[PDB]
Amino acid sequence: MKIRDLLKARRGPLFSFEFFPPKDPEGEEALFRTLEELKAFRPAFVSITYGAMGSTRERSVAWAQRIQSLGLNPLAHLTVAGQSRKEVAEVLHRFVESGVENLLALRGDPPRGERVFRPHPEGFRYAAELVALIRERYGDRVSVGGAAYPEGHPESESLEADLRHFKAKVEAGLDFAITQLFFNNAHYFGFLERARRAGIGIPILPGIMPVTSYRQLRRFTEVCGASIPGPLLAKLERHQDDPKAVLEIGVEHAVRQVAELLEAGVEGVHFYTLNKSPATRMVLERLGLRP
Amino acid sequence: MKIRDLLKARRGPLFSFEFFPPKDPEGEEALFRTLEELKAFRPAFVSITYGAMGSTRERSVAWAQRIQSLGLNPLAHLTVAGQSRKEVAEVLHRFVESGVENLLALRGDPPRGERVFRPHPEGFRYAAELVALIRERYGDRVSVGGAAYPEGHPESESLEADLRHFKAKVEAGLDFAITQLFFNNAHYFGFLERARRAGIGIPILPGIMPVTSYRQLRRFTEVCGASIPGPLLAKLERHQDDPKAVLEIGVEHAVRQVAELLEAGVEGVHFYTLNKSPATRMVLERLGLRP
Ligand SMILES: Cc1cc2nc3c(=O)[nH]c(=O)nc-3n(C[C@H](O)[C@H](O)[C@H](O)COP(=O)(O)OP(=O)(O)OC[C@H]3O[C@@H](n4cnc5c(N)ncnc54)[C@H](O)[C@@H]3O)c2cc1C
Ligand SMILES: Cc1cc2nc3c(=O)[nH]c(=O)nc-3n(C[C@H](O)[C@H](O)[C@H](O)COP(=O)(O)OP(=O)(O)OC[C@H]3O[C@@H](n4cnc5c(N)ncnc54)[C@H](O)[C@@H]3O)c2cc1C
Ligand SMILES: Nc1nc2c(c(=O)[nH]1)N(C=O)[C@@H](CNc1ccc(C(=O)N[C@@H](CCC(=O)O)C(=O)O)cc1)CN2
Ligand SMILES: Nc1nc2c(c(=O)[nH]1)N(C=O)[C@@H](CNc1ccc(C(=O)N[C@@H](CCC(=O)O)C(=O)O)cc1)CN2
Ligand SMILES: [Cl-]
Ligand SMILES: [Cl-]
Ligand SMILES: [Cl-]
Repeated sequence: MKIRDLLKARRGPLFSFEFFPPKDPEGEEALFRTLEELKAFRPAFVSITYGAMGSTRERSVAWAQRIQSLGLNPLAHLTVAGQSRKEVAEVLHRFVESGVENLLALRGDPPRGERVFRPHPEGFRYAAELVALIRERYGDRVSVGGAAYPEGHPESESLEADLRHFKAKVEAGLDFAITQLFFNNAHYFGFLERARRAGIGIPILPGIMPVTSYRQLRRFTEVCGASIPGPLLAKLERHQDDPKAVLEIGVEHAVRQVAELLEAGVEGVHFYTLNKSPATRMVLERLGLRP
Repeated sequence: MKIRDLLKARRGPLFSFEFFPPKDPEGEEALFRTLEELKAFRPAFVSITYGAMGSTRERSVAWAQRIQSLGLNPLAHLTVAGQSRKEVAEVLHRFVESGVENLLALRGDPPRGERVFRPHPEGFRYAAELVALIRERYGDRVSVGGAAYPEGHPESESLEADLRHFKAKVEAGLDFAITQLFFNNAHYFGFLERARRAGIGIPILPGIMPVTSYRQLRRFTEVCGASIPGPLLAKLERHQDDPKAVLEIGVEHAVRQVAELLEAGVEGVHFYTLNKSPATRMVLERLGLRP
């Protein structure tokens, strides 16, 4: 089913799960066994992150197919970095021809943690251009989401400019958005309020990634642009050499985050799930949301 | 200044304060000494609650004039209960001719000790009818707000019906709304999300009243329609006969609420302040907003 339809129809919050390209063949098989086990949670949709510069272009199409053949609903991530417009359109075509009904249109990061993005010579610069391409070619026959940033893209000059750019991307033809991970719910609620004042009505699903390793904080702050609230940071610093303690801290924090989001009427939660980590399923189990 | 203009031009949250009709002449002078002291805080606007059934209709106009003469910006509350349309229109005209630029258009509750609202036979039935009068008769000469109910008016059939009627009130000509008091921030955030999905973009300011006595809970739940979160209700139940402890519980609860609302970038906070209670001042001190 199209995500826009799942959202309109829901009997309760939609839970979705995003995984990562596996590192080796054993890991790939283990990921697909995990997806099979994940039916226990009745996921609204599942995805695997797309390699930013197109490194996974063939594998990603085959993964979308394999997800569908397990009876799960794939959200196909697609980026524009490192790829020509023709190359992007070819991958898009292969997803849709495969029966994919749901696309997440993304830019991609610049490589190796560089601050400044440079498009491929015959490529796109902005996710909005890929949203518009999808609509030009497929109209409403697919559902299209994009990324939202409650705390702003790191490269944006202000939250106000970042919101204007989000509105422009919505206007290119998004049906929904999924946020960047965050640890401070107030920043998600603040972004929703800015969106409301700007006349944005589409569903905006919070993205949650429980902290599972202390080493993650550098990526979360430097790449993702997420802030770590005082109390959480202090607990992680105090236990930074104890991986078991860190996991429990991250799960407990995410449980409290998700409980408040649900009480605040979110349409769903999108869980960023490291392939070998049980943390996101632990969060749903602790909230009593395992069917 | 018109509240619509203050909101558009704001550089940080607007803080507003609502007091109550004084009970005797010394209480009246004491209230105006409190308002004089409040000037240093630079509130965006201040108000005194309009008495049930028109009981303060002349005093309220004089009080709005006295607020102006202190250099403060009055918000004039005006209800329709227990008064003819012509009477309401007369008080409205007195406010406008006093130089009041800001009106809060309200229905009013049924009279003390009655549970059913019945309009005056030649009066208005809904706040939206007053909003419409103001727009027809004064247009942009005034800025008009209305009440919003994150947890629904008690007498509404459902939250969906409540929101539809809120939307109709907005459409009649609101520039902003101020919420009913609440104790669970998630219900405020949830209301904003429902409003966003219904295409309501006007500023909606949270109303906060710290719990100062156990006896208040009856009014808060039965008349105001607010829910009391379990942990708060537990603490209060245990300390009913310790007023000092109840004040501390209420103040701390309100501090934590407001800290999160401010982190969520609300356009302002509206404090319901009993004239002789230090609770609001204590909240502002604990937040670092007042010395
Ligand atoms: C839910 C989710 C899933 C993701 N999945 C993947 C994935 O599978 N693969 C991957 O590589 N990455 C993925 N990402 C990461 C994403 O690619 C990066 O965060 C990237 O740096 C920005 O992508 P974007 O689509 O948000 O960019 P865009 O929306 O294109 O924005 C890029 C920058 O340009 C600015 N901008 C936009 N419009 C204008 C304008 N009109 N004028 C000026 N500036 C403008 C924006 O504010 C922003 O600073 C994901 C992110 C999220 C939140
Ligand atoms: C910020 C704030 C300040 C206040 N100040 C005062 C004050 O100074 N003095 C005072 O007496 N009271 C005051 N009140 C209280 C208010 O008068 C009561 O809560 C009252 O019961 C409802 O007033 P309202 O304006 O919200 O009613 P309305 O908006 O008129 O709604 C009344 C009921 O009718 C329903 N409804 C609305 N339109 C329609 C329609 N077209 N058809 C059918 N049903 C409809 C609503 O859903 C609701 O159930 C204040 C409340 C707030 C939140
Ligand atoms: N800017 C941006 N935001 C994004 C993404 C991204 O790539 N870039 N993601 C998707 O595109 C998601 C986040 N992706 C993540 C990928 C890895 C780790 C992580 O914990 N990595 C470990 C190292 C793991 C390893 O080497 O095996 C770490 O940083 O310690 C965290 C988040 C959502 N938002
Ligand atoms: N429905 C409704 N909502 C409303 C109002 C109202 O009158 N009715 N208010 C504005 O119109 C504000 C709340 N007004 C309040 C008025 C008094 C007390 C209170 O504490 N009263 C004491 C009695 C004190 C006494 O007898 O002097 C109590 O209930 O214990 C609380 C809130 C905001 N919302
Ligand atoms: Cl964006
Ligand atoms: Cl006139
Ligand atoms: Cl209403």
